[PDB]
Order: sequence, then C-alpha cells, then structure tokens
Amino acid sequence: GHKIKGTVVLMRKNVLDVNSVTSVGGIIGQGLDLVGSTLDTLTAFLGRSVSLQLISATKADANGKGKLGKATFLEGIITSLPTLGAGQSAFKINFEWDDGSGIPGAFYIKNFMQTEFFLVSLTLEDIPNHGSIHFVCNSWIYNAKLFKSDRIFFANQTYLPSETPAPLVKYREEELHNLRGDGTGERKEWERIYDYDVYNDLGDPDKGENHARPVLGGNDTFPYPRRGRTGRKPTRKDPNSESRSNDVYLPRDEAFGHLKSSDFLTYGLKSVSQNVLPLLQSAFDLNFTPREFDSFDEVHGLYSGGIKLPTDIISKISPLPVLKEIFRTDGEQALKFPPPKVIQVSKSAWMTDEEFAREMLAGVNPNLIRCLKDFPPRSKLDSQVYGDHTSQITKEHLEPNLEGLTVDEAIQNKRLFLLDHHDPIMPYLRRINATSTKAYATRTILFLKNDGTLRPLAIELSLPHPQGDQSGAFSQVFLPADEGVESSIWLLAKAYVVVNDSCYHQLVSHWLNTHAVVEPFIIATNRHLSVVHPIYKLLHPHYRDTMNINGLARLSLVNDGGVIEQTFLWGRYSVEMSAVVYKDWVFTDQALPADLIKRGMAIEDPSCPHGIRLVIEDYPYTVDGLEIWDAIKTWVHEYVFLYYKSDDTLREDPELQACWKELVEVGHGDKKNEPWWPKMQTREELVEACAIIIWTASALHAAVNFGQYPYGGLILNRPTLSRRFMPEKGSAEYEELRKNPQKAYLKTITPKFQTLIDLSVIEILSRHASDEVYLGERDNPNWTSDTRALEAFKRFGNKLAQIENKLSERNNDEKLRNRCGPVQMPYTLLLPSSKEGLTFRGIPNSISI
Ligand SMILES: COc1cc(OO)ccc1O
Ligand SMILES: [Fe+3]
Repeated sequence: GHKIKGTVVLMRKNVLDVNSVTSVGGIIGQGLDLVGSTLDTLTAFLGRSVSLQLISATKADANGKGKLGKATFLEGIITSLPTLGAGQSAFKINFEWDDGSGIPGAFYIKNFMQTEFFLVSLTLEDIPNHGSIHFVCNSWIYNAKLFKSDRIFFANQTYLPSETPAPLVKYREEELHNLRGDGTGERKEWERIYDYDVYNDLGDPDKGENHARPVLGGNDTFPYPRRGRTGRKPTRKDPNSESRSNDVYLPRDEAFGHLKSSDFLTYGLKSVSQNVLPLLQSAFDLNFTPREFDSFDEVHGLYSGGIKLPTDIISKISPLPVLKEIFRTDGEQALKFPPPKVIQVSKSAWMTDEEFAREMLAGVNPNLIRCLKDFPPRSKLDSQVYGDHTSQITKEHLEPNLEGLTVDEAIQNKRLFLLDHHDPIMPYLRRINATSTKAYATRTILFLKNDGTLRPLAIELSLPHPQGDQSGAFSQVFLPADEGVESSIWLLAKAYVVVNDSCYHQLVSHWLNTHAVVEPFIIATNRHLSVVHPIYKLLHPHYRDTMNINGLARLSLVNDGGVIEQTFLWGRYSVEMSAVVYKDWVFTDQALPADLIKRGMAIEDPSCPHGIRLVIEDYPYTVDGLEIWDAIKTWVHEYVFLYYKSDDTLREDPELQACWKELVEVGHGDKKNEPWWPKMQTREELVEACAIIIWTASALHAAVNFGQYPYGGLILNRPTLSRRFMPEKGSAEYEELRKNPQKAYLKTITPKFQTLIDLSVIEILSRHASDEVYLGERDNPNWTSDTRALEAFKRFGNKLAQIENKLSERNNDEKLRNRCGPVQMPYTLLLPSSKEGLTFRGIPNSISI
C-alpha cells in the first residue's frame, strides 16, 4: 500500500527533572536548542525500545473498533528540524500502511525503556489527498508493563461527545473509563487516575490529639470542595483521617516539570518549610539575632544589610536548589530580602490614611469593600445580641474636616462604604484570644471624598462575650487623629483591621476562592470530557499545575503545623474557619459583574460600557478586571457557539452532562442542593460557567496572589498577627506609646521569626516562573485543527494586547490617583503579560503558585 512518514518529538527525564536539572537556571531555551543529535544518548530509544501503533479512524474491525497497523519501532534520530527547540529530541519512524487502511486518528505507544520520557508530539505525512495529521501529546510515558491497557493518543481533531468517528467511539469512552479508574487502592506516581476525597489529610492524629484537625467536607458543619484522591492508609488513632506522607500523589501530567532550576517554585516552597524553617528557628532559640525588632529602622534593614546569622547556617541555606536563586546575600552571614514596591519611592507613605483605604480598592485584597446601605451596620450572626442589635459605630462622630452631609444623605448619595471583618472571626475569638494571640473582630467605615479618594472615618474594635456570650459584643470605636498618642492609637487601630484582612485574604480570597474551589472542576473535567472534546480544550490551559501546587499546600502550607497556622491570626482554626465561609460561597457570584453588584459597588446601567455603573469610578481592580472579564466572556461565547448548534445539542451532550452532574453532586457535593447552580441546558449557561472558571483560574488569582510581596513584603504595612490588646489609657502600656510608639507597634504585630517565614514564603508565591504561560492568548502549539477556533483565539490575544496598552494609559492619568497613591505604585497587577520574577503584573492562564 504505502509507508507513512512520522516524526516523534519527546523530552528525556533529565531535561525536566529537578534532581538532575539543578545545574541550569541562569538562562533557558538556548544552548544550541538541544537538537537531540549532539551527545547522542538517543540511540537508547532506537532498537527495540519504543513502539507505536496506528489506529484507523475510518476502518473498523470485527466489532466497530478501529483497525491497528503493526507495532513499529523508532528508527533513527532527526538531527535538527526547523521547529525543534530546547530539550526536545526528534525521531523518524515510518509505518506500514495500505491504501485501504483508512485515515489514522489515534495511536498506541509502548515504552520498553525502564525510564519514563515526556512525549511531546507526533506528526504524520499522509498518503492520499489528505493533509498532515498532528497529535499533541504532552504526557509522561512510563514503562509498558505497568499499565495493562496501553497509552493512547488522539489527533488534532476536536469532536463533540458523539465521539464522532465510529471506529474511534469505543476508544474514546474506554480511556475516559481509564481516567476514572474506580475509587479503591492507593495511588502510585505513574498513575493517571482522577477521583475525589474529602480534606482528611491535613492533621496528624497519630502524633497526638493536639495534632488532629476537623474533617473538611462531607458534613454540614464544615463543608468544603473535594480535593484529589490519594490512596494512603488511614491514620491509626483515627479511621477517618489519611496518614501523612512526605509525598502526595497527583495524577501524572498534572505535575509540571521545568527546564530551568529557578522555576521549580513548589520545590523552593517545600524547602523553606522543611530546610529553612527548622534551621532558622535554631538561630532564634540561640541568640545570634534577638527575637524581636526594636525599631522600624531595624525592619527596613532587612532589604539593605539583611539579617546576620551564623555562617554555619548560611552555608546550608544557600547552596541548596531553587533557593540559591531566591535568597539574597553578600557572603558570610547576611540573608537579604528584595525591597517591596511599597517603599521603593517613599518609606513612610504606608502609614497614611489614604494608603490604608486605597489598598481596599487597589491592594492585595480588593474584593471585600461594600457600599453601606443601612446604619448602623448589622451582623449576620445568630441571636447573640449585636447581630440582632448591630454595630456601635458613633453616628455622633462621622465626617470631621470633610463634607457637611448627614449620615442619611451620605448613604443616599452612596458615599459610605464598609470593610466588615466582624462575623467570621467572632465565633472563634474567645478561643483565639486564649493563645499567644490577642485579636479583635473589626469594622471600618470609609467615606468617598470629593477628590475621588477614600478616607477611613471610624474603626470599631469588637471583643466577645463581655460577661456572657449572649448579648455580647464588647465594642470600642476609634477615630482618626494625626498627632499625639491619639495617632499612635489610630495607627494601632489600623493594624488590627489589617491583621484581620491579611488572614481573611490568605485563607479565603486566595486559598478558598481560588485554589480550593477550582480543584474539583479539574477532576470533573478529566474524568468526563475526552481530550478530544471542544470544551476540554477550552478549559485545559487554565488547569496547568493547579493540583500540584495544591498538593504541596496540603503537605506544608495549610497543614497541622504549617506556615499558615504559624503565621496567621486564625491559627489552628485557619482552614476550618474557611470551611465556615465556604458556606456563603455561591458560584454565580464569582463572576466579576455579579460580585460588584452583590457588594453594591456597581449598579446595572445599560448605557455604561460594560453594562454597569460603578459607584466608585477610581476603583482599579474593578475598572481593569471588567475589561479582562469581558474579553474572557467574548472569547468563551465565540468559542462555545462554534461547536453547539442549538440548545438541544448541549442537552444531548453525554460527556458535558455527566461532567457537570458529578461536579455539582460530588465535586462541590456539600452544595448539591443549592438552587443557584446553572443547569447545563442552555448554551448561555455553559458560557457563563466557563467564563467564571477561567476568570477564577487566571485574573482573580493573579489580582489576589501577585501583589503579596510588593504590598506585604513590608510586615509593618500588612502585619499577619496581633499579640497585644489596645493599650489601656492609664496603664504602663499607654505610657509606652508616648515614649516608644515604634517598639509599641512592633510588640503588637507579627514577631521577628514569623516575619522571616512570611517574607520567605510570600516572596516565592509572588514570583513568576520563566516558563509561565500567560492569559495573553498563550497556549502551546497546534492544540486543534479547527481553523475557526484558532482564529477566534488570535482575536482574543489581540483584544488582550489592546487592553494592556489601555491599562497602561490609565496609570499615566493623573486624575485617577487611586491607581498610584502616595506610595506611587501604579496598579499593574491586571496587565496580562510579564517577564519573570517579582513583577507586580502578569495574568497566568491558571493557578500555578
Ligand atoms: C493555604 O493556602 C495557601 C495557598 C497558597 O498558594 O498560592 C499560598 C498560601 C496559602 O496560605
Ligand atoms: Fe496561589
């Protein structure tokens, strides 16, 4: 018949593996672009090492399964190739194919090498009038005897759940079945089995009672999204907890390798909590560095001279992989930190009222503020009088040197806003304040001034059960002052609000509303939508490395004695408190327009550009994100209506339906009966659902994760812990504010040790890897043969490229100063593209850090 020409592109384990790639990190992509040939070790793949077998998409055998044509082995290396690129090795392989064998549509691969490799692609240079077929793989191929079923890959062509090619139908449903792989057994590194399980692996019951943590999800007290199932043996002292392991399983392929050493961020983070944390505390349990800061100047010295420690420790936390890049130093005993953008221009601006309020709109947590409708603000808590009652905010003390409006008119004109942190911490406060932490539940009323700037009017510091629990809310309301002890008091007052905000942001805005919430969709997508499905291809890029970064969090971030419990206010009740907040989480309210309206920050107004009128126009996060959200909406809508002819073609889609059902009923199973879930019946419901998922994985996480060090790298500006209560007016504490307010501020906020852990961790989190795939229409190569989709994708990147310039001119507009503030820090967090490193910009396609 003939002999089809195929070219296989792969990558060897050495190239992507951290343990062996800890040599290159200064520059990647270059180095003669490993054409494969030079330093030939590739002969190893030749011979009886790897075999491929074509599956016909047009010719079906006895039953109806496509005809397979002779296992062919790799023959020879292709030295160069126009589009080879770094770390890749090409191989030639011709297949025995007759004219009457049909068109290939999938292939099987066997790896007899005893050392996995990353298969990249396969291209076929056909026979009849049919063009070149491309197979995009990007998957690790492990030894052939470990599988029992044999790895299968499908060509470029995207087909609806019809599973289209008849000879290909049973191959499509079979692999999907392989992806679910039942729900029994312990998962191994080489497996690609996606399944759910509850959060029952965060504590360590065997090591103690002090170490057990409540089971998150599967119950009504602490509901939570499901997480990827790992099959470890249960804890001994507890059948419902999973035993800890220094290695958490995630389906192979969800774990992304890198070419550069400095890009294994999860590796850096694991090392900080395993090598750096333990080594760091010994120097404090010693005396090389005092346990506390004594002045602000001593804090500013962290990014200048750094912190001197015994060279014995430095020669240990310096030569190690990935950190050898992150950590700054001079030589012997001097761990420095890069200066955060917050003080690069002015070192004092963070203390200004205008900066404190501006950060509620353009900061690390710009998602909470809400337009105040009634007065005084009331709680949403139960019958414990203060929720039934309200807030004790002084209506007698609102609006000093500003507007001569009443509280009734200010609300009518929509000039009053609220940053409510009262309810979430309240029920755990008596418990939190029993430890070494002393916190308050807070509230802060802000006023919109004529110049467009926001200004905090009053802060209410509330405590629990003043002689009770019922009819309880020991509140105190503090007002702004610019001098005398009253100003040192006010400064401390803001630190109480911020300690609440930083913790709410870390656990909710960030971990919960992003990392936690997105994982069940990833499991749902892989278990039910075939790689070939159009929706699968729309979703995939936004899932990259999410399960891997989350697996690390469960292991050392949000675990029993992790960094989060040790650095944030909510302490050991950190994660469980976020499950209590999950209670109020509603999918549809995650869309930017809905969220804004929900918080009263925007009203529906058809005349306006995005269909909504903003209550505060100088609102960076909102103004910018609305542009990106709309870009996402248009792209998903164009993409969806390209494959779905009518609403009935959607309802007929078995893969899409089984996917959503399992997502609602299992993935976010604690909310299966929620009335707000979209029904996958209309095409506009699928557009909305997909837009929310993408928004969450890209722009929401970006706006939330990337300003962490730039704003919070200065612990004074974003303290994460409160150690003291507000100084008693006549006590020796009050006299200390008068004497040394700086040291008074330092004893109230996060201690020195925890500050070094926080800076280390949020420094890694806020950095962009060099091989980051950005929202800016970035994908990888030929993900689909559908020319129409490719074009709709280019249009997407094009509107993003235009949005970028658009955001750039706003930062140069001096009338919009909530974008810069006294700190002179232009809001660049929502710009799509970035270079690498601590760049206060860049929107990755997915939650990768
Ligand atoms: C537990 O949640 C977290 C997830 C993170 O991933 O970016 C980082 C810090 C966290 O506290
Ligand atoms: Fe993150």
